[PDB]
Amino acid sequence: TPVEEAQQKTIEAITKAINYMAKRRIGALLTIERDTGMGDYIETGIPLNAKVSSELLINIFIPNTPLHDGAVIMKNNEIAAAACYLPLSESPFISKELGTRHRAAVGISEVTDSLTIIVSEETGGVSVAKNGDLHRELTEEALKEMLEAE
Amino acid sequence: TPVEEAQQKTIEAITKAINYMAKRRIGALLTIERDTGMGDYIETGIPLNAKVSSELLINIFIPNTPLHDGAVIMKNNEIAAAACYLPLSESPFISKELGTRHRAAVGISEVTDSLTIIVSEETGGVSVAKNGDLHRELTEEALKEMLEAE
Ligand SMILES: CCCS(=O)(=O)Nc1cc(N)c(F)cc1F
Ligand SMILES: CCCS(=O)(=O)Nc1cc(N)c(F)cc1F
Ligand SMILES: [Mg+2]
Repeated sequence: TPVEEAQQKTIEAITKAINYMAKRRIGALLTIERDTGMGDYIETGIPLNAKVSSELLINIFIPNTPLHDGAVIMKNNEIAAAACYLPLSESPFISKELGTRHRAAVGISEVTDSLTIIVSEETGGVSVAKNGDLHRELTEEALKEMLEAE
Repeated sequence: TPVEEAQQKTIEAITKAINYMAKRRIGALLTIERDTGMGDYIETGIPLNAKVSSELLINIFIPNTPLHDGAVIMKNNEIAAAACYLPLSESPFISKELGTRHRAAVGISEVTDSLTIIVSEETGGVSVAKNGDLHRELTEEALKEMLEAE
């Protein structure tokens, strides 16, 4: 269907961007809104309401640029805003070597049903936060499976 | 009116981005559609259909990124597409030392009523192409006035 074809295009764009940033160890934080509304967090960032593309996602997260610090939040198959604030988790069960990007992802996942993707600037490792847990060191296939499952 | 205020915000976003890129010698090519529709050229680029911000404009043109080569085409208060193709002018009134961004800007200005802004990556100079003419070495004040008059 058209809806299915658009979902797969968006998944492909995300995974291509994430792979590029993982290879270059570009830190990234990308939250996909689901049933719990995230308008309060969207409003803390720079409005985009942009079509998704791997190119735009990459350009957003380039280090030392206006938009790279904070979360991209996606909603209704668009990039709603960039450089958004997310609440930092206080969970004592996050790996102790991880920093604020991962704690922000876990934090939003504790109070929403969203799915957040994180790329580590230290290692290029890819992780996903959902339901208060962080799933670390994901392969490309594993991230794809999570996006399709979501 | 709201239209008038939106125009003012868009002009403020453009001038802030251009000023930042000029200071850093970040090459840029930004075409503002007016009454001649530019769909043919928009369709050659990556679709964004994004709300304008100085932050997004800057992020687009950062060197060695997916979106930085080619033109951004704006429609009113939106960035329609990035990395767009524009025709190259053969005009003999383009300074011989100038490269493809300036020739593309003059080229589109010969077949549309659009206004195109160019930042030189060699000098940081700011120029505008309109109606087949290139006006170089613009001050911040002159650029803002040209945009307001447009
Ligand atoms: C612009 C970065 C915001 S963030 O990525 O979501 N991290 C972050 C989030 C919060 N709430 C904070 F107090 C401090 C932070 F560094
Ligand atoms: C991606 C570059 C597109 S451009 O900025 O409009 N420059 C350009 C434009 C045309 N038409 C060309 F044949 C070669 C070019 F380099
Ligand atoms: Mg002069």
